[PDB]
Amino acid sequence: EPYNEWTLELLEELKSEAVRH
Repeated sequence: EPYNEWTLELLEELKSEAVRH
């Protein structure tokens, strides 16, 4: 489950955007 840390941290950038808007 190496991708899990890649996608999770990847969405962390989407949450900031959602949190940004």
